[PDB]
Amino acid sequence: FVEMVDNLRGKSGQGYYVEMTVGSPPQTLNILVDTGSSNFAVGAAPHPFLHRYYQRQLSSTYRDLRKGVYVPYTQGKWEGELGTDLVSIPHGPNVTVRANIAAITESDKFFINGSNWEGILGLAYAEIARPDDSLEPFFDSLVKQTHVPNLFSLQLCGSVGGSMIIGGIDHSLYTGSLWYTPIRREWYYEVIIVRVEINGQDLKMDCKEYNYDKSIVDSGTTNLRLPKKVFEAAVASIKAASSTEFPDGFWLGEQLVCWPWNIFPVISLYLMGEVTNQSFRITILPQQYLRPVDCYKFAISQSSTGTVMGAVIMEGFYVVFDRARKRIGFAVSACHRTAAVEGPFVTLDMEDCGYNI
Ligand SMILES: CCc1cc(CCN)ccc1O
Repeated sequence: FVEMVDNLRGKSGQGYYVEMTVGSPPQTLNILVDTGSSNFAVGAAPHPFLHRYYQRQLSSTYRDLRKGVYVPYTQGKWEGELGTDLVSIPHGPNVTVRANIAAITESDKFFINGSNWEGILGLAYAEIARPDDSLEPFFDSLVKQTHVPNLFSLQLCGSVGGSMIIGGIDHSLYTGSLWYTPIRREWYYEVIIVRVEINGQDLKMDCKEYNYDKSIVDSGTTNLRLPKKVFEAAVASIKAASSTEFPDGFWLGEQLVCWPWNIFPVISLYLMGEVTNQSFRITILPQQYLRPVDCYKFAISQSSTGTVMGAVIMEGFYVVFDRARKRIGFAVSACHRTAAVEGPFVTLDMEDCGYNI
């Protein structure tokens, strides 16, 4: 998979993107890699913020689906026209597939001024695809139409660079062993967190709440995001671990702080393992949750949507999205006190940590 190593670029806080080609002849576009959504959507109009965009008129292979799509966010939104066309990944596998495409014609606060990407590759499952689950996501089309195996992996190295290995795993990208957590349900990449430690001390919370709503692995989000009750407990504990030196706003992400690592505790997430009563842990260094903007932003934040293991978390690990076996694997990244994946551990009643509809 040497063709696929170092195929991700980006800028700090602005996500990771892969080069893709759409239509015939091939239109080259940079596309944000997002494991937290399921739509393939590209700018299709000369928005001022964009370097290039999908020009459908230039494509003989384009087919209109005569239906619109509206994806609102808290921040803003995007809106487009659904169609299908030929898609390739230059630094990916030598195949071409007919995928669904959402041609973005109106957006608000979606594109970033100064970024170098023009679309989003939603890598999650049909269940959360818009308008509904019959809009087959990109990766599904890829698996269905080629011999490419049903899995991919990401190494995000924190401007930024990384690797998306489509159809497999490259062992030169991690050290130690891969450890696997089950995908709880195929919609987002939903996993179950069963224990949290700060430095070495348990938060002693009912584990149901580490997953309140849900917990997900999402390369489109920057921060480590935690449910409100959890974040509260987590911050109070990181405070106590480093009360050697800060304003209340710094923790809420309302202001930066400037200057020194060792006063800051490591963070451990134990994740449900493959075997009954067995877990494993991932450990993140404060080099991950204190992001340079020497002024740092606190890259942990509260959430109303559950835990989000964003790029902050993923940047220390090689993460295997093993769709075929409904699991996600973690190993120490070859590009990351040192970040760690260890096991096995004994954890009882792990199923109770899942929150139910
Ligand atoms: C990097 C910031 C960013 C992230 C996402 C992913 C959200 N599912 C979408 C648009 C955007 O500008």
